[PDB]
Amino acid sequence: PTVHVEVHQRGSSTAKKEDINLSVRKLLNRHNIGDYTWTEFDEPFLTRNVQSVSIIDDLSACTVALHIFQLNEDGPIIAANHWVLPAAEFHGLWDSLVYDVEVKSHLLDYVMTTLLFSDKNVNSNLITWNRVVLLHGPPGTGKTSLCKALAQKLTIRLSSRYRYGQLIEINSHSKLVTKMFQKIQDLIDDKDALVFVLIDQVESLTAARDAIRVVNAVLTQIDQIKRHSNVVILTTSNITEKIDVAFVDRADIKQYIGPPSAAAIFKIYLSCLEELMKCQIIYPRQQLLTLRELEMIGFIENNVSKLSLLLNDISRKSEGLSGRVLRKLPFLAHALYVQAPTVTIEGFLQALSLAVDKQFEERKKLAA
Ligand SMILES: Nc1ncnc2c1ncn2[C@@H]1O[C@H](COP(=O)(O)OP(=O)(O)OP(=O)(O)O)[C@@H](O)[C@H]1O
Repeated sequence: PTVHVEVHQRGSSTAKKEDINLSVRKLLNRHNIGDYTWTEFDEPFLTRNVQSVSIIDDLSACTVALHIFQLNEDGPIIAANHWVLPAAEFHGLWDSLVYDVEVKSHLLDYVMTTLLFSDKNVNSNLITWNRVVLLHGPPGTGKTSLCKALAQKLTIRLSSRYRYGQLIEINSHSKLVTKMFQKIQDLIDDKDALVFVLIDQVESLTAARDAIRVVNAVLTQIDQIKRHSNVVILTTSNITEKIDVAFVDRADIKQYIGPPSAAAIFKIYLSCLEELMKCQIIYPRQQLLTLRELEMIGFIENNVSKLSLLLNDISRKSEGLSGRVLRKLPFLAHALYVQAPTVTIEGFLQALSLAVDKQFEERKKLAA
């Protein structure tokens, strides 16, 4: 039963990966026992070369797969943003996206099997696969982030097959096309690279419809690059119910992404409050309980539970908000209702509650 361990090698490190592979395995044998991350090590070679060793889904002998990676520090071809993968900009993006249904797992597995099928030359006339992915759902769901985070994950997890990755994010809002796709082809010519091309909000092309010619040229250019073994095409759409030309039939991986449920919201807020405690904007630090812990005490209210119960109740009246709004509310909370360097978590929860109420007042104003 395989167990994945992501090893973040320092940018300033010049050690061979084989040496890091040997150290990290020796460390894992020391401890020998859920998801856990190391940021400090007794051993100096690890201190010197590794920023984190993180175990991702209590046991010892499993088949253990390490993925050692080194963030490419400098970020960005216009109209296109370009990142070498793994990119320092996308570090932690994956974990920042909380979904209900374990969408991220399936999404990774689908594209994994797609790349495996590409790589072994499975006749697509006999088993259905292709290099196009469509994330659709309402705005603010994390679709674009999830594409970038998926590209990063795939690159980190397929280091054995590809030495590095590439992400080109075409901005829907925009001859010159042929120059930008010349650039992308030159990246693809390096078969050590796994190249991702991301077309944000594809519905914008059929909505923005000279504009006829610009669209048909991008289609023919996409059709040209999806012919290559090391290409994945990522697309998103904010109109989920509407069929679309022509990425709908274009995509053997379609995936709905919807707004967070009250459970997901709770985990989302927890990740925000943890960060504020880490940075000590919330002080002093208090323990917060998970929903599972609350459920184990029957949601009795006491000193351990009171504030976590209050957060749970804030999560419930946040239902309806998108994740974009949700990760923005702690900033609004702090800016509108604290406006001081430091606040107890009692005071912040109460600030966040007001902010939430303020969102729906604005919503109701947009209605009338
Ligand atoms: N499920 C979620 N959990 C945590 N944060 C989220 C979630 N969904 C959205 N967000 C926050 O909102 C930010 C922006 O979302 P993003 O713009 O990727 O969503 P989108 O509107 O679906 O994408 P686009 O409109 O560009 O196609 C994310 O980086 C994330 O911080």
